[PDB]
Amino acid sequence: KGPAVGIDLGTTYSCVGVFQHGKVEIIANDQGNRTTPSYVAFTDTERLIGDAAKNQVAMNPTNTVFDAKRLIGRRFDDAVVQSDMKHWPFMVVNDAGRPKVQVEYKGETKSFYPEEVSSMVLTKMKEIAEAYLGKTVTNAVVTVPAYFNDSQRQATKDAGTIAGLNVLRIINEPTAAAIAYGLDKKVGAERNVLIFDLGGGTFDVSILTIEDGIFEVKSTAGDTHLGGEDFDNRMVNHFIAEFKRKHKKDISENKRAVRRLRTACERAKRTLSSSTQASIEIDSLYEGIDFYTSITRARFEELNADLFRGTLDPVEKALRDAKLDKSQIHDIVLVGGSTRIPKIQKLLQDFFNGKELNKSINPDEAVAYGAAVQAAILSGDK
Ligand SMILES: [Cl-]
Ligand code: NA
Repeated sequence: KGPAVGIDLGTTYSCVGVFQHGKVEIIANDQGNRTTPSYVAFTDTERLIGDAAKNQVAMNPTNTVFDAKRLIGRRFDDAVVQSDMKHWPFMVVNDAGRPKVQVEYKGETKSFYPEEVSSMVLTKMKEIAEAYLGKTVTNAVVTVPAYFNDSQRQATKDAGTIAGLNVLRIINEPTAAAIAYGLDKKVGAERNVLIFDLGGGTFDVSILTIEDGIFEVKSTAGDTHLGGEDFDNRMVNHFIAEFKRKHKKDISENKRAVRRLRTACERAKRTLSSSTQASIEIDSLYEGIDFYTSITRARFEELNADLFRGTLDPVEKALRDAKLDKSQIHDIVLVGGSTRIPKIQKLLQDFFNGKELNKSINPDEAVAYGAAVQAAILSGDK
């Protein structure tokens, strides 16, 4: 056996790390990207996984599957499946009580249990790991949300097995982010760690208590339908309105245009985490009309002000449920790229009366980082 890897199998993005020579290397994919969209797409000729899949969603919406994590371990009758299905452009069918995403692939109707979709994303993670390492990768730590029940964890293990991984352990994502920061290396009294996990699509606030390297999930809160994508969306609508004033065209119903605007907004959001201005640079957005514009950080925050403020409600709920005062949190760990947003960091630090956030590990890589650490331990190489 070679190096074991850690895999953040995320709702919208996935990430793989390897602990080598005393450090975690986050492994860039075949596109040079350190995270990989949790997307699989099926075309007339191929199965696309990750960036290729995400990049052609607007071209192929009904055969581009994402959010499999929302289905994994669930039954068709589940109210969550029923509700979510209402907003996916791919089909979800009932196979004798279990949901299957149904797509066209090489012109055939094909259906996949959620864990089959997820195994594909895990197969990608395994491949980019082997490409990077130049060695076989069999052993993996795979992460899941702390709220996952037995069915959801077993279904995630099933995904690993399908991908040919020996899944050393299913570990909670908040726990992974804590391990990444070495918060379980600590010796002594219980520490309460709030993981503020604002991903692309989901917002999770978890409070863990860690004592003697042992994790307890105290409470979980959040919004399963709030993420960075919601902020992108407020910019989309804003820029849709701007495009309409400047060009007197409404791009709303053009899915490709909206998608490329969305992508530009997603990059702008990212840019705006380090700079006060970001451009939207879209050649031929709509009817060949270019859209070169730009937005300030201030305007971005303004567009999203209620949603940013709203992230504090689950923090308060998590704290209520954990029976902890905000002052009893020892560590706030930021997970998810949206947590790089200066305004969110300021709202969070403000709520926590100035407390500095654990944010030194790329919030998007923190879970895989921790998973890679744990993998190296579970395989006996740390
Ligand atoms: Cl994600
Ligand atoms: Na993310």
